[PDB]
Amino acid sequence: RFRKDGVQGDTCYVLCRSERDAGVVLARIQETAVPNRVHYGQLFGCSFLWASRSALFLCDSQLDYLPARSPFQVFTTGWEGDVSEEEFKNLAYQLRLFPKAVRKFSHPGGEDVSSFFLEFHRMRDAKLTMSRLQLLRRRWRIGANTPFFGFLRMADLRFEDDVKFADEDSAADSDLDEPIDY
RNA sequence: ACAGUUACCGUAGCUGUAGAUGAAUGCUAAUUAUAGAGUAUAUCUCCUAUGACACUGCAUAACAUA
Repeated sequence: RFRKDGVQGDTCYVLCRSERDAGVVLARIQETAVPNRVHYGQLFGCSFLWASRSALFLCDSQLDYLPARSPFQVFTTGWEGDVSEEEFKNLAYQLRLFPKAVRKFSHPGGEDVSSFFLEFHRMRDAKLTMSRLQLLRRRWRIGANTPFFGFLRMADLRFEDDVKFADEDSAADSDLDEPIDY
């Protein structure tokens, strides 16, 4: 379970499963469910509608912390076919689709699935890419709930011998990179 | 801002004259080719057209490396 700024239990709860088969089965029936809220006076409390959906992932590796700090708009893609090169294989087939990525990276591990990274110049290009992928997913009949793509992010860290944490910084100006257009 | 209303004196009430030109009309002028601001101005009757051909995008997997 996560936590808010005031060390309060955040409503964001995360679960896991031993196997992979049951993963899909969890995010198909937990929609609009009202088990209970609180057990006081031997009776149930207020209602609450359940909503389960895959919208977040976690990764821990020794070759991911450094690469994910240089670019400002970094993408993540996975669920690819048999083992592939970057310059010779990933670039060439990219032309067919509409990725429009400045650079790319790899993700070893020795599994039967690859995951190549993407880079963008402006926030608008990144945003537009998201839509493209989403649309394509439907066409292919892959699955709504099936992880296909995501947005990479750097988790907040708190070091020592510091008067103020980075997350609690009020003078930060890391919002100008996201222009607003309407 | 000033004169007039029996050829005596207080009130009261009238004509001409100022500016603002956000209507209409009469006479006379189309006279080099550097001519302007605002609801772009109101009521009622008959008939015709609109309504599937409206802007943009194939980056809507295109024109695709000796």
